[PDB]
Amino acid sequence: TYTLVWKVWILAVTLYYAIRIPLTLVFPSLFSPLLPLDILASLALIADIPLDSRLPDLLAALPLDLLVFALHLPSPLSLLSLVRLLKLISVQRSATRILSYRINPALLRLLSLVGFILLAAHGIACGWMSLQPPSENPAGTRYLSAFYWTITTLTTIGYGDITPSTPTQTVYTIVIELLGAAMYGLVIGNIASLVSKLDAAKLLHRERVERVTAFLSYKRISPELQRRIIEYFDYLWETRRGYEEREVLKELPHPLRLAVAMEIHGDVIEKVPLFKGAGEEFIRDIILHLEPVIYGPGEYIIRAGEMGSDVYFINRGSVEVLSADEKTRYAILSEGQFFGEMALILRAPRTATVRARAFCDLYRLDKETFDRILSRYPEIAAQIQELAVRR
Amino acid sequence: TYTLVWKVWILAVTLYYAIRIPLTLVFPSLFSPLLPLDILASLALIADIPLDSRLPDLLAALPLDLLVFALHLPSPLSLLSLVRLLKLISVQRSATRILSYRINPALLRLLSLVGFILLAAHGIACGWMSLQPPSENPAGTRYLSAFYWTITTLTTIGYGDITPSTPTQTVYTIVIELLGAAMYGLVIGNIASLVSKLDAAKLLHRERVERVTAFLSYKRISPELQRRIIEYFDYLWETRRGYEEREVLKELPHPLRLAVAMEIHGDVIEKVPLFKGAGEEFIRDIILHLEPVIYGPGEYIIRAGEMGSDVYFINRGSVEVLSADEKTRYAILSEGQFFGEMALILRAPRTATVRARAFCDLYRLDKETFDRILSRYPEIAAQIQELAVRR
Amino acid sequence: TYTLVWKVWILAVTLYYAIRIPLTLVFPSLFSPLLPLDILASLALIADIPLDSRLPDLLAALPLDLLVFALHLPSPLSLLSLVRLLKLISVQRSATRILSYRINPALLRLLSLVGFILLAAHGIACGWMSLQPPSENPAGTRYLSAFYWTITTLTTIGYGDITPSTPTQTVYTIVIELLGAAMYGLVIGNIASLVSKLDAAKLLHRERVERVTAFLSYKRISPELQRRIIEYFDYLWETRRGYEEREVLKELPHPLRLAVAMEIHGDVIEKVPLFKGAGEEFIRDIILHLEPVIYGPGEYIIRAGEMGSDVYFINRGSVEVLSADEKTRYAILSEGQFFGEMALILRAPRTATVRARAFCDLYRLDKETFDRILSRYPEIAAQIQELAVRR
Amino acid sequence: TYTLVWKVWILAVTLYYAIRIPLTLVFPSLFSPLLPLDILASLALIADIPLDSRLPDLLAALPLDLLVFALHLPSPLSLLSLVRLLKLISVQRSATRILSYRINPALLRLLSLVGFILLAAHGIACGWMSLQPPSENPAGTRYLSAFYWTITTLTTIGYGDITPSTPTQTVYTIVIELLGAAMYGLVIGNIASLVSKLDAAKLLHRERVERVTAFLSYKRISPELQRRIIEYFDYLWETRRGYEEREVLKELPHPLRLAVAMEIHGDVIEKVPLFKGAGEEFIRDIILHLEPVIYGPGEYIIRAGEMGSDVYFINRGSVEVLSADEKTRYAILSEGQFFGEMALILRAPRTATVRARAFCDLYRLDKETFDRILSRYPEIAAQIQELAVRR
Ligand SMILES: Nc1ncnc2c1ncn2[C@@H]1O[C@@H]2COP(=O)(O)O[C@H]2[C@H]1O
Ligand SMILES: Nc1ncnc2c1ncn2[C@@H]1O[C@@H]2COP(=O)(O)O[C@H]2[C@H]1O
Ligand SMILES: Nc1ncnc2c1ncn2[C@@H]1O[C@@H]2COP(=O)(O)O[C@H]2[C@H]1O
Ligand SMILES: Nc1ncnc2c1ncn2[C@@H]1O[C@@H]2COP(=O)(O)O[C@H]2[C@H]1O
Repeated sequence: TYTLVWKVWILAVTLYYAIRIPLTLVFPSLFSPLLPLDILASLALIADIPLDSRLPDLLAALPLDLLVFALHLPSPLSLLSLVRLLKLISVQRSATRILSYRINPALLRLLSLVGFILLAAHGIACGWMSLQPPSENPAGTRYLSAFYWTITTLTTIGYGDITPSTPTQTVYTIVIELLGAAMYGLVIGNIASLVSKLDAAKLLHRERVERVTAFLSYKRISPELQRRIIEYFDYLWETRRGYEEREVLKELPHPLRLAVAMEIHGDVIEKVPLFKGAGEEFIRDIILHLEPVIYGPGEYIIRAGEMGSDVYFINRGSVEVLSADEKTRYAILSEGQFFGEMALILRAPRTATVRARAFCDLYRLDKETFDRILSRYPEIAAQIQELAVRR
Repeated sequence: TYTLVWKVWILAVTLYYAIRIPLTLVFPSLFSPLLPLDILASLALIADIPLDSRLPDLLAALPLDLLVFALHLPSPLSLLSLVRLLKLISVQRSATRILSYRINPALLRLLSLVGFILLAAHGIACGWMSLQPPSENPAGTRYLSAFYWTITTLTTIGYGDITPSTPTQTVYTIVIELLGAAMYGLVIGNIASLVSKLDAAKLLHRERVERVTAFLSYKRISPELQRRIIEYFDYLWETRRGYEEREVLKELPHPLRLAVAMEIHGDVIEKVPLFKGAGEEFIRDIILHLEPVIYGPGEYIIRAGEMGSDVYFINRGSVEVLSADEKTRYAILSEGQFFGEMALILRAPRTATVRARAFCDLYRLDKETFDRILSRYPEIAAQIQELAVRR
Repeated sequence: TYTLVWKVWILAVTLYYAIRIPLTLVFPSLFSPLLPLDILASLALIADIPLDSRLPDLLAALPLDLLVFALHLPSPLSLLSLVRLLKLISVQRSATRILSYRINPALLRLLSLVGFILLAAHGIACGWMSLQPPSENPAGTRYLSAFYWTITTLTTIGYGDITPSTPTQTVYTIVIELLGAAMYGLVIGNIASLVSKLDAAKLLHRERVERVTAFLSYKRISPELQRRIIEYFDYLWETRRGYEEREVLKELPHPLRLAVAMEIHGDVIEKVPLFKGAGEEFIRDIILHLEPVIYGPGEYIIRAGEMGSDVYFINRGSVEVLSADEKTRYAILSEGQFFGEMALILRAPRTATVRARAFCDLYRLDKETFDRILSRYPEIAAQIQELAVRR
Repeated sequence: TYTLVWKVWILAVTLYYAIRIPLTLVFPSLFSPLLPLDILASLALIADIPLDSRLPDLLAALPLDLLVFALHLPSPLSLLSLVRLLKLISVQRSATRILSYRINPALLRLLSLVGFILLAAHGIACGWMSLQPPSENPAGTRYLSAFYWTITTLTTIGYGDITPSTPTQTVYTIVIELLGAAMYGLVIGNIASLVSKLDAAKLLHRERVERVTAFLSYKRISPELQRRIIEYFDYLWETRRGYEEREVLKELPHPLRLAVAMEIHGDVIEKVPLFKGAGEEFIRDIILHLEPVIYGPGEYIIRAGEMGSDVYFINRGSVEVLSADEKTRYAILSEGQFFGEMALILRAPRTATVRARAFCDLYRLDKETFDRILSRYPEIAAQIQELAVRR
């Protein structure tokens, strides 16, 4: 909406204060020419406290740096201007909460970690500048040298060209080596873990298929069977992106699970002429008991002569029904067609054999659900009965 | 109690000896002015051995450093004063055991790791001081330089300004680089892992909701359904802090599980006028079979015309009961009210539809428990029967 | 087939361009003598775009470096020749997809990571060469010094002998320390994890046996029982390489599970004279319900006087059947033999005791499957009946 | 046995060759005075090839270094003496296989990793010595400087005092920084993981109790209930060391599971006068269905008036049986006693209430097992019947 433009501009003015307060604390020559662009961001902070633990909010909303820089206080009390950086925690939380609705959150956390370490490095460089003795050197060169030393120490590379001389600089260097190096290492570890977490679904698919292929290679499986299995896993990845629905649907509660199920399987519902145009109630019952199954090319979906429980609804593919000895081709079933009603409209062993002419996605309704649905709503069975006899 | 003041003072006097023994081993000018504040801590160690593997206890309780420093022994036997630092392991174990009753233990382990690495750095700096040639330099500056070198080596930064000169210093430096650097890296890794472990419950909530949202975004779920789901996960986090009770209650044994269950669900027990004032026995039976369920705003808790098993007790929220065609508003049920008895006092399909006027927390008693409770204790059913007919 | 020779030659010409473009960008003295061996690889790129997100493909297929090097453009536009390295991502994906059919993929990923970091180091060294002031030095020595500096910075070792002097070199060094060091650390972590993942099956066996042995050592198990258990785990590892079939077979769908099961247990099927030569249908039913079990030497497979459910088919080993008091040796059963039919052809308690004369692998058919198979196909029972009475 | 003295002496002579071959390759002044102690270890290698992939065995068994050092070959062919270090892999595998029978294996792997990195550091130092220009310096000082440089580079500390000068030394330094630093980091990571794995049982106990305590603290559990739960977890840790038997027993097969179960629960079997002296068969049936349960002090094991299924056998503790209103103390049951037979010898609701006077360990036989055992073997019931009536 327009809250996001406000939260982005709060982010912009707090990055402004993070970049500006240490620079002015180092060089007091500023705060004179940057004042016109200042003041307005302080009003922004003081006006963002109504426009929303809020303890950092009320502490950072205080116009404290204005008076500190105006009165030219010495360092013990000049270091108090940095109370305007406590807005960083609140703005980080707000950005994480708001911007996660559209973009991958792991990426957003990675960006937040990068920004935090960069800001900390800039602040440490500014702190290192002050402890240096006063020398007639350009400000740009001085800041470049300080930032170079800060990145060298924080990355645990330590070339050794810039080293502390005074005991004050030595204590500061010790503190930096103890804290900033460890924090940087921890943030790098979190960034590495977050990089790994970017594609957890693809990693789960890869680890499953890798375990299966390792077993198959150990068991001296024939190459004909190595294919038909690796290709099946590849098709699984392609079409379904390794998200097994059963596992992820379980987390949601039943009211929302229903909505998710109808939105997902609405494609199958609309196509099957038996499902579509039927009452909403039947479809609600059906939508949770439809089980996707994947059959490879030239694979036997149903054989002639098993007890026969399940009924299969074709979603995307084509199958063929053959005789008990695979000599009469009967009829070719296709997308939107369904087979398996005779076994249960009557009570006989499987009538014929069903083979897949190609890669096919089939929805399988279980025996228990079929018996319940044929009992509770007969209108549905009526369509089946004309279909069963004709068949 | 007062054991904690004793265990804290043992910690204080053992940190005193960890900080003091190397300093006196380096500078023998001490142990003359720090003796009055000494001696009493040695009595403390010798009096703590009755006041409690205890092998470090009995070895560190020995007044060994007194005689070593009094006789001015040379280094081969002067290094034996450090047997008073074996109390560190025992005091660390005791602190971990005792202070975990009130504070997060992960934080306590983090503090212990920080203290151990700091103490090791101080000791290594003191050891590095002795190997240096005798120079007319201030003790403070010498210790600062040694500590600076120790932190530089241990952090694998290696500026290079302070380097070994004698072969003895070279061997010491090699040993430090081999051991202290690796130990520091391992302790930093443990500290990082412990920082991550500080909020495992919030990480579990985040990983669950992230997986669900990734699935939903992949499946092209409509924004109307993206909300109602993200908000539900947010309410779940808010109210219940992502602790699913079923998972955590399982670990406890049944005797203690009962006490936990009554203390948790006592709020529901006291409110429901049917539950409260009833015999303790009924409530004990009920307290384990009450299943919390969360229904979103404007959601259908019960529909008119399913077989109807469960009975729902309202804990915090409001629901409405409507006609089969949602045209008569009947009665508005509220906090402390319960619905669903007619389906099972009689044996009919669901009488009416129940919708949620707002976000509601409902306790659901299963069909099996309801039948058992209505059989074993009839007094409870009596209240239901007047309620069922009136309804 | 011959696609692999093409994909390998695409890999060869893209490693050629990764190694060549920065070298020519540094030294413009090239591209004159390497032109004859060039041009043909550019035709290879332009001819590989029909011979197959493909956005890197179409961008890298453009003959952009030819015109850049021919017109002698200055650096702002000379840096555009590096658009021929976007083929690296596509060739990496293609190599990972194609070469995984024959070699362990973890090893292939390790090789890819090593190649990527080596190529990045070469590129960074070439970039560092350009920023140096023009000096009358040999090209080989200059490149060696630059590569030495690049490996020093990227490995976070930082000797300090080669350091930036100009502010341009300082900014480049800062960027390298920030990016390349972190990327190198992350790639090293991935390589370590991949090294660990090379033998996940052997790690799972080791962790299972380690947990069991820890429990046994805690419970003060006698050494006679420590052996018979560690040896059994060792035999398990030897023969079956710690791949429990039940766990890995579950992942595959039923059509492919059948093929895997027959190819695996075909050894048992062919040997048993009862199984072999029987109809394909019986064998299909049987092949999924045959449960491998491992019995140690001198171990009681069946005792005389339990109800008796299961029937065991000997696969590799020898067992002995003794009297109820272990005094008559009856008959010695061997490889390919089976026992346990009397208990269920009749309905009696176990007739005799079966002990293992040596380490034996037995296939156990469950009670439920045996009753079903004896009902559905009688021909099989006929062979059993002559066998049962004679026994 | 005596194989271990042989495998230890193979380890000793292969560490001898790992330490000696590079030293002689650097200084050719050796191999003259160390020859008497040599030769015998070469016979040891040539005699260990009968006394046992074995490819490293047959390659390292070849007396190759003798001829290389005797003929004074130049470096290209002098580097071939290092084929006697391929025995390291085979000896490492043999040590890991053999010494794991008595000591924690994680510790053994830690020692192996430490030895491997130390040996690699020594070898790299020896290699760095040769590339140096010939200088009139003591061998001890030269080796100390080389080892100092090797540890500095491998630990990524890089002081900078010892740096390559010739391009040959620069290439060697680059290779060392690329390989040895990464290998050292990976070995340090493995050592850290192994240190963590040393006490996995205590970590599992700690993580379980920590999760439970976090839940309890969140739910505002009263301090009376915080105790009785933390103390129960502490007693669990004390007595059973957090090894839940059910989880670890599952891994073992049934033949070995029986032996483990009888050796563990033999204490309970011998004590109960009903169990002990009974036939081995009954005890075999019982030994798997005895379920340990832990009841806290002053806790209600059985209440008067539930249906009553289970029978409890006291193992270590004391319980009291009271009236329905806790006014008559009846009899005090103790260690070795059992209660709960009346509920099932007759068919009545629980006769009286059983409370624990102290912390008690109870074995609980389930209802199904009790009915089966009372049917199959009546002799056992006979003892129960006199006991039931008297009670
Ligand atoms: N003549 C036919 N034409 C089209 N479909 C058929 C015919 N005979 C059988 N089928 C279908 O093929 C299925 C295979 O056997 P079922 O008993 O499962 O149910 C069968 C019917 O759905
Ligand atoms: N007239 C009514 N007034 C209040 N509550 C009712 C009334 N009729 C039905 N209910 C409740 O609404 C519930 C919905 O149908 P059930 O059969 O589950 O049980 C029902 C009763 O608990
Ligand atoms: N005389 C015999 N010769 C060979 N095998 C036998 C004989 N008697 C019993 N068996 C086998 O030993 C098995 C052990 O008892 P079961 O009842 O399980 O089934 C038995 C038969 O398979
Ligand atoms: N008079 C008694 N003396 C000793 N034990 C008893 C007596 N009465 C009951 N018990 C035991 O106390 C148990 C509690 O009730 P149960 O029906 O479980 O089985 C009971 C008997 O084992």
